[PDB]
Amino acid sequence: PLDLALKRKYYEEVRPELIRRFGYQNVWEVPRLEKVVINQGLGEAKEDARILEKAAQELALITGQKPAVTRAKKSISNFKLRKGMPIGLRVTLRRDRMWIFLEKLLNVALPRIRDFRGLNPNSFDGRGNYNLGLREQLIFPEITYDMVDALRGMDIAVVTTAETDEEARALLELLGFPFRK
RNA sequence: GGGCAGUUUGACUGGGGCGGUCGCCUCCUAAAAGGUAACGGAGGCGCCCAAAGGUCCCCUCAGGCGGGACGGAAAUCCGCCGG
Ligand SMILES: [Mg+2]
Ligand SMILES: [Mg+2]
Ligand SMILES: [Mg+2]
Ligand SMILES: [Mg+2]
Ligand SMILES: [Mg+2]
Ligand SMILES: [Mg+2]
Ligand SMILES: [Mg+2]
Ligand SMILES: [Mg+2]
Ligand SMILES: [Mg+2]
Ligand SMILES: [Mg+2]
Ligand SMILES: [Mg+2]
Ligand SMILES: [Mg+2]
Repeated sequence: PLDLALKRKYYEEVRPELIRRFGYQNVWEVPRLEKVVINQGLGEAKEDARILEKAAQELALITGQKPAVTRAKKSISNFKLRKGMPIGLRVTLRRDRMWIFLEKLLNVALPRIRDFRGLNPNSFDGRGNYNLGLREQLIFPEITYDMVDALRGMDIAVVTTAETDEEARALLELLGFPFRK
């Protein structure tokens, strides 16, 4: 389904707002979202491979995309890990399904958070990408109450043709991100 | 069944005994071919794998810095440098 608000938001709204703000010279040099990665630090489900399926299928309806995993390379002896075996969920979303995830983020995910305050502005990686943490993934639409067996956490990532955080800062505000000033 | 009989009871070894060692692999000693000794200096082997093998295809690390709900000295993830 190639169409949505954020599909056009970036275009008939953000496209020229940037050309004014920074003034490019070519249609491509303009900062674009193009890669949303979603991650999970599930060292917890080290034991239960069952709870592995839940964070995965939940991820399915929230990310609107099939989920994937990744076991470690040199695993922490101390915290119950050793070699190739463990677990760390990961699911890169691109094209349009990326958008349809984002629309749920700044218009549903954020507005109903336990005392959400604003996306920490320091979260820019010096270059043009963003990373931010969430505790409850039940703030997502499809997730019902009597269904979650535990508060599994995770953290999202969004890659941008941005070359500096200023340029990224502007490009996320313009698409619609509730920054903590 | 030492009453009795025949015998056995290793070598190296700055004397012999005691100690240590005894075959195989790696490095040094070794003097830029090879090979070289010492009771010279140091470490391993007496296995393991049906996937840890064949071939086809695909991808490429460790680490350093920056960023990320548990966790950051080191899980998993995005980025950039990284032969
Ligand atoms: Mg030119
Ligand atoms: Mg005789
Ligand atoms: Mg003798
Ligand atoms: Mg002697
Ligand atoms: Mg002896
Ligand atoms: Mg030599
Ligand atoms: Mg020689
Ligand atoms: Mg010869
Ligand atoms: Mg000779
Ligand atoms: Mg394997
Ligand atoms: Mg293997
Ligand atoms: Mg760090």
